[PDB]
Amino acid sequence: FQQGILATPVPAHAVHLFFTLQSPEDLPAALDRLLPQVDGKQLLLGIGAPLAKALGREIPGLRPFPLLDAAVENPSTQHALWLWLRGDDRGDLFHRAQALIQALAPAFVLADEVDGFRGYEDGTENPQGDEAVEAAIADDGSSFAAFQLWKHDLDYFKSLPQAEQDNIIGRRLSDNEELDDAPESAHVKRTAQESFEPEAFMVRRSMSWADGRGAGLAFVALGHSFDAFEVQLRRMSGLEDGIIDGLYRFSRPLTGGYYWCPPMSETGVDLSALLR
Amino acid sequence: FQQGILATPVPAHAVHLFFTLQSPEDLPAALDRLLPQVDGKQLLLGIGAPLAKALGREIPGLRPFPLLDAAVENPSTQHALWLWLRGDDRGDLFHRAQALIQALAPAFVLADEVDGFRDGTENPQGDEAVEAAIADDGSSFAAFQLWKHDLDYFKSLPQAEQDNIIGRELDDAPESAHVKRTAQESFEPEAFMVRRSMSWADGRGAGLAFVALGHSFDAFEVQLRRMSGLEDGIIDGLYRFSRPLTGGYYWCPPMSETGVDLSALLR
Ligand code: HEM
Ligand code: HEM
Ligand SMILES: [Cl-]
Ligand SMILES: [Cl-]
Ligand SMILES: [Cl-]
Ligand SMILES: [Cl-]
Repeated sequence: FQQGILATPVPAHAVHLFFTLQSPEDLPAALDRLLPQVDGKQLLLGIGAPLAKALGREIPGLRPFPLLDAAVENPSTQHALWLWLRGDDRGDLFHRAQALIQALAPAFVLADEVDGFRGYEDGTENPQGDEAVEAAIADDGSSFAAFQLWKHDLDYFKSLPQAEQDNIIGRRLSDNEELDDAPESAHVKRTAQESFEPEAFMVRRSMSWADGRGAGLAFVALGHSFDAFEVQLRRMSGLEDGIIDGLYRFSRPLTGGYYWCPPMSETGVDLSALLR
Repeated sequence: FQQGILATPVPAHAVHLFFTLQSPEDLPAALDRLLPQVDGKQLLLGIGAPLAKALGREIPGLRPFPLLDAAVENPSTQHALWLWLRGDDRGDLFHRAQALIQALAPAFVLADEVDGFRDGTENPQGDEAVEAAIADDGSSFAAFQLWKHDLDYFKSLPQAEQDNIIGRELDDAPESAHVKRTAQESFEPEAFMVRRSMSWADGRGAGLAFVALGHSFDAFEVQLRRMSGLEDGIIDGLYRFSRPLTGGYYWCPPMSETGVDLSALLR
């Protein structure tokens, strides 16, 4: 598998690029320039349902980000291709991004970009070691990543008394202690990975972001399938018991996408499932 | 029905506001501040599926913007409430917009805003426009898409390729031509709709704010599915230089003698 999915420590910066396929005839030259550069460590690759649909190929486990008909909003903004750049120098990532964007034209056009950088403790409780591989990597070495750009209203959240803030997350801000008497709407009670009848463990690799769209969390959930993320999101959205996650009171996702992260061979990224 | 849906000529400016429901507990007071101001002419109202879901009510004909699993991208960014301001003075519309945004606060947060400014020979007119866009109860069902075009790429193609993408009329144009994909008479239940689109330009780019109003969503949806290649594998040429950034379905409620009629939703 692409080692960057689980490899730690996470670099301080990331650039997420999302592309729309606008000229399918030019796709081979774009892939010829892109794929030798995908090492699964500083450059990771994800494939969206539209690209598989455009090639008449059905990738097992790959589907668009779903449509949840709920009382909260989880938009589906599925794109064809996802590039995940990782590094410690922000300026170097931007120049690498620009070269990759131009390398993918005219086949692809840039549809979205998120610049991630590394007040609760998001991303703990992630599976570790062999359990992280089991949770995030399918048998063939593929992974299935859900991406949501969440926008926060910290003015409203920090205006609440600390007791209500902790009731929304489900843990104390002072020492990150779990609250057993927290309401069922508390976030960690909605996403309790052990609380789903088929356990819903996933590996989260989120980053902070801030641009003209606001500020918040670039949420990334990697699993051996999309099922873990989707059952969790459906419960958060009130589709299981009518109880909505408290997160939606001060935060909302602006984007939503499903991407198949192909396996690595010993010599590079393996797209044989998609290409002949 | 809300008369602004069909009244023509279209004023030079429109402000589309879209809201997300973040505090349902504050919804009754927010609606009490909004509804007396909705006249269906200079301020029109649309209701999204999330708002009905939050109230536990099923509005007949109302559903979220669909998820099209196609080789082109039509995102679903469904919001709870849509305000459609119409007028000739841009500054007056923005001043009204701010007042409405603040009136809906606590309950709603602003999720999206589109500043619209102004062939249509096949758009329904007169009684045919009423028939196409207005349901029996006076409701309408509006599909909204914020399309972003790359006219630099479109005008770089030879003029013949430009004309084959739109279809103009060109009888020998390929089936992928836009006017051949959207021929309202070419759908087995004819797919006539009333279009009320406007141009836009902001930090997201520039293009067309597409608005399709029908007595149900069926006309828009079968057309979009054909445009996306889901009907016969042939994709509309529009997608070669343009793509929608947003997507939403909204139920435009009827008007009573005294104002907008939300009894189906609030009872
Ligand atoms: C604005 C977006 C989000 C923020 C700020 C956020 C923040 C947090 C925080 C503070 C915790 C508690 C500490 C931890 O275990 O990480 C947590 C836990 C968790 N979150 Fe989120 N989260 C967000 C969205 C999501 C979403 C959309 C999912 C969907 C699957 C998710 C899944 C989880 C899981 C699985 C846990 C661990 C639960 C367990 O203990 O088993 N998070 N998150
Ligand atoms: C970037 C977005 C769009 C642009 C720039 C655009 C432009 C055009 C143009 C140039 C025409 C030919 C002249 C005319 O009859 O109006 C046309 C026709 C038409 N388009 Fe679009 N269009 C867009 C999106 C859509 C969408 C999304 C739909 C339906 C879901 C649609 C439905 C129609 C219909 C019904 C006609 C009537 C003429 C015919 O089909 O023969 N348009 N449009
Ligand atoms: Cl290819
Ligand atoms: Cl091996
Ligand atoms: Cl574009
Ligand atoms: Cl064709």
